[PDB]
Amino acid sequence: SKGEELFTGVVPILVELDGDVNGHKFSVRGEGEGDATNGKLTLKFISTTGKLPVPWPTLVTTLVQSFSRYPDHMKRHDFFKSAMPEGYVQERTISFKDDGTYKTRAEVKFEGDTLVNRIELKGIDFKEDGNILGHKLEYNFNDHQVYITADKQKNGIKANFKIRHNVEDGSVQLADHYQQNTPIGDGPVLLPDNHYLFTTSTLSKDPNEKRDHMVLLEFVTAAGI
Repeated sequence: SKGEELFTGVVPILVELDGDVNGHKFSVRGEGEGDATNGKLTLKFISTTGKLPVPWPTLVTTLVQSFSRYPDHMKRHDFFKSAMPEGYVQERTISFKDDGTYKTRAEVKFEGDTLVNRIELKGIDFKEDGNILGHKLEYNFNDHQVYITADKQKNGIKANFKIRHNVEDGSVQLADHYQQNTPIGDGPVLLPDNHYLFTTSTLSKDPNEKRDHMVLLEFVTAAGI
């Protein structure tokens, strides 16, 4: 496709998240860049509202699969780039086992030269001293592969996958993800055969940054079944 051409080199990224979890209002702003040729993303995220009311790792999947590296032989299966520049809506439900649920809706699209991911998140039925609102989760991330399938009736894709978060306990906190993506424009998009995205994420901190923040480096590739 022709949306593929927009990801040729290094593309600046802006992420904006407005969140509300059990009534805690918070906002995240992220800036960085993506290099889809090599499936590399680098971003620094800031909590602009003060200390984050949920653990950073629970937000990683919400905070741009258009930067996945699709091998040459799977280009026909890259829905995410094919929807650009007009973009796509990405919606999820994230169910934290024995705790609350995030519902998210995001628009991913070009604004000028910048790939923007603008997100709204609402969390309900969290335990005020559970693993999430009680900040019991380690600052790290366990990636898991994502099985992408076509949803031809919505002209888009869907996926469902589980993420495991480490608890400072040593226990594990499951986050069950359900995902739907739908194009924003009317043009044609690529509906893919079933395939996976594999991700390697690294969370770090900036020693000079005093705001609550997350530095994130990710490498992502597509792989056929």
